[PDB]
Amino acid sequence: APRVCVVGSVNMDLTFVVDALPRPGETVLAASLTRTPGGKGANQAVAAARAGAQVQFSGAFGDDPAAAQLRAHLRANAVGLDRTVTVPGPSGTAIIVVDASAENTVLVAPGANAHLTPVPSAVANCDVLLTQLEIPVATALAAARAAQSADAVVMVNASPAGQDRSSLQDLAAIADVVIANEHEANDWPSPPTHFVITLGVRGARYVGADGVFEVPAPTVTPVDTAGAGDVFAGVLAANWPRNPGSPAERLRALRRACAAGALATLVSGVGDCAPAAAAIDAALRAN
Amino acid sequence: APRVCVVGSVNMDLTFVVDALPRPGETVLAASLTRTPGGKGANQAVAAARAGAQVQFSGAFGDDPAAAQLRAHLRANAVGLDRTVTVPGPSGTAIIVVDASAENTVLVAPGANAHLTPVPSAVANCDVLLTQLEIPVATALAAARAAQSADAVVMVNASPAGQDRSSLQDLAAIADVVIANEHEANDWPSPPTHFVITLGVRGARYVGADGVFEVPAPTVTPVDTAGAGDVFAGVLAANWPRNPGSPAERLRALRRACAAGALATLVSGVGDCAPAAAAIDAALRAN
Ligand SMILES: Nc1ncnc2c1ncn2[C@@H]1O[C@H](COP(=O)(O)OP(=O)(O)O)[C@@H](O)[C@H]1O
Ligand SMILES: OC[C@H]1O[C@H](O)[C@H](O)[C@@H]1O
Ligand SMILES: [Mg+2]
Ligand SMILES: [Mg+2]
Repeated sequence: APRVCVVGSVNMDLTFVVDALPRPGETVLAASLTRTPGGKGANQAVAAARAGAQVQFSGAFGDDPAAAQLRAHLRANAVGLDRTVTVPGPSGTAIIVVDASAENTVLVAPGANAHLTPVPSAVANCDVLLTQLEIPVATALAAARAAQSADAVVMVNASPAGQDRSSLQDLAAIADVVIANEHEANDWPSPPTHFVITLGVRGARYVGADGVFEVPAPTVTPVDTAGAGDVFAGVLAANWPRNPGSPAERLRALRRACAAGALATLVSGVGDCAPAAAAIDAALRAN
Repeated sequence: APRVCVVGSVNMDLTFVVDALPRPGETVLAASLTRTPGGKGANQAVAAARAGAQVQFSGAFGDDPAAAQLRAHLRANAVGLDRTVTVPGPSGTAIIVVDASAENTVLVAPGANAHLTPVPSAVANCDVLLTQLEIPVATALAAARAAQSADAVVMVNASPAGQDRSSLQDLAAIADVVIANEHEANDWPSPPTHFVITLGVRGARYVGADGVFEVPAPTVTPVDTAGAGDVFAGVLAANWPRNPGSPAERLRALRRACAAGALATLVSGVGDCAPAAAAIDAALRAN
């Protein structure tokens, strides 16, 4: 089974349903609050594990009750946690407010994610390192350097967008595979060996050492496209060939990631929408 | 020492500092996040206790880890808890967002607070009942009727606005004192004997049996306005005379509440910003 190390963020998502956002100086009561584990790194780790990889997650948890729910989520999804850190203070937290006109207003704090420090021994004997931009760039870069030493593929999800360009140059230079949507790709300083651009409904496109090509996604009727990007990245990591690989093996990985991303749109929420390897196979058979 | 009974809410607060408050549809990255005990009722009880009152709190805690921290916060501030209850499920959660101008918004998922039913001896042996509207209005109303039978002052912080109109009308019919900002005051059904309308930095406006006048606050450079209204209310409760009361005693309570509210804006944080009685005295001396 492929071995994947994910170095990245973990957050509790607090979803409040309200009539309207509170105005300055106002107190509003929510109809409901629902707490769900999330974060790019955690979601990608879960997707990788469900897709068949042996996964180790390195991330930082807070000292709050949220941290125990986040660890429980990962453990229940067969994600290894021996290389994680605990830091005093809140876990990463996202507040999602859904109002009467169905607008989603999102407020994010890094919390413990901002204090994630490298664990190079986590990459030891991994085939792929997968990281994203919701942890300190110095930590992502150090993980990528460790992966380089260990002959593991450096796979970066260039998300979220809007990061300082100069801050990403060293990481861009070291990345083997970069995964980005079209907007995110524009904020990435330089192209990697294998540049994977996700295209929502259209699947993905590739530009790199293997050529230039489109990778279609299966046609589906979406319920909720949230979380599909994290599923794509985790599945891509679970299927990307260990070095030096081949074009056939990378193409297979791409097809599987596109298919898994499509499947993920069929399920509400971000945390439980990752398909199993068997469902991915079936979705591809069905074409 | 005046005996203040607070019947109201207790929440764990997640306080986020931003440059600008998020607008609908927006995603915003917070500068900082703290997790601290609060809730309008808890905050008002703490402020009344720091201002020199002997305080009892009646409120509903959840049966969760948060509740231990919330209870300890109240005990640490000399607020009595023998009339509190534990209700199944989560303690309340509030989101406080504070922008560059020190303005704030508050969003509350009341949790256990929404299930507070009238506790028999909640208002036993008090001089002033202070209540707010995150708990059921029918529970506030029951406390008010009990307090009034024992000739205690009925003092209502009419926040949040938009609660159960029929119960509100019954509560409004009997309230001695209502504390509200201008928007909240507009929503309140009918005028109390003493309508105290808070005006942020301009202090407060009074409308009622004593006529119509304004009471200024000390001029300050603000840090965080969140929590200051609860400080104003708790200090007002701690200084309000027994019924029918004299105009001079009421004016003195208003002056002290205005000063304490101003002082409360000098401190980051919501649940821990109430000044000591001596600080209130000192700020009034300095004018
Ligand atoms: N409507 C859709 N139909 C089929 N596949 C989709 C659809 N939306 C997303 N996907 C899949 O998910 C991947 C990433 O999609 P994206 O829309 O970026 O996800 P997110 O909503 O999480 O940003 C795509 O490459 C694609 O495989
Ligand atoms: O007035 C501020 C308070 O309102 C909400 O009840 C929050 O818990 C916060 O502590
Ligand atoms: Mg989904
Ligand atoms: Mg304050």
